[PDB]
Amino acid sequence: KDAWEIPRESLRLEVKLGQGCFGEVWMGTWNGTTRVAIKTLKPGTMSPEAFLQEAQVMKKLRHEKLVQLYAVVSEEPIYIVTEYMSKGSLLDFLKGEMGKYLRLPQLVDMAAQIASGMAYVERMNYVHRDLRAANILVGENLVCKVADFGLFPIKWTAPEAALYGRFTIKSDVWSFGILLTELTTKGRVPYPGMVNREVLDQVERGYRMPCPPECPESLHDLMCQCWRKDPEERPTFEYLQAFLEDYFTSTEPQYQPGENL
Ligand SMILES: Cc1ccc(C(=O)Nc2ccc(CN3CCN(C)CC3)c(C(F)(F)F)c2)cc1C#Cc1cnc2cccnn12
Repeated sequence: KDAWEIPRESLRLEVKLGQGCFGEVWMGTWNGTTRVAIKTLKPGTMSPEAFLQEAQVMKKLRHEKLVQLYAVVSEEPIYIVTEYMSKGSLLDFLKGEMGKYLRLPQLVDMAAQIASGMAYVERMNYVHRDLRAANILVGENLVCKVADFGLFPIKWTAPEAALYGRFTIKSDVWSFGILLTELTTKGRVPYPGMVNREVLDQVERGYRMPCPPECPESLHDLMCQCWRKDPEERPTFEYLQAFLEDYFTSTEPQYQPGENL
């Protein structure tokens, strides 16, 4: 009883892309013609009402840089159907064969797209809560879109959120600064060689990751703005998006390619 509802026979599940405690992610086909991604809910693993709230949120969000809901099968077994992003998660994309060809212009453009999606989240007064490369999807032509797979990522979380539960758009901005290090290191785990307990105490003392090799200091300066201790002093996503879009003209006009960035 909804315009999003589709018949069960119009959806075909072709390849299992992921497993979870609550369900699976598949690639499949909708209406025989449209390639789609599909989230399933294991019967009895979580409240159907609880699972379907995801779909209710996605019905209200529509932006070119956010993975787009296409369809729902809303009675058990429940299915949530979205557009398909052919290159998979940004984390895997960076770690895999393509990583060797990505240089700073592609990585900054990817960051600018993610910032645009998060600027929409910001305009709509939502909060992501788990922004990191594992929750970004990549398509043809290096298109990047914000997603949420419901995946503790202390290393990506702002200290006021990790310590006190203060999750806001500004703690997402912190996470975006961490995501900038994942881009510029081709997907490495942040704070290399530190465990969670060291990270939280180190960051509280004022430690911040140093500038990654071959990364311009001006982009590390941007990371450090995202990691300001006071959340209201961090930049908006609107600002981050504009900075990254304009980066190679306004900020690094004499960038030259290196071996890795
Ligand atoms: C099937 C599916 C279902 C749902 C979602 C999904 O991301 N839902 C989502 C739910 C909430 C929010 C925002 N809230 C976050 C929390 N926050 C507290 C409130 C706001 C957002 C967001 F994108 F806006 F962030 C997204 C993605 C997929 C996929 C897929 C897929 C597509 N191509 C490929 C290729 C390879 C592997 N997977 N894959």
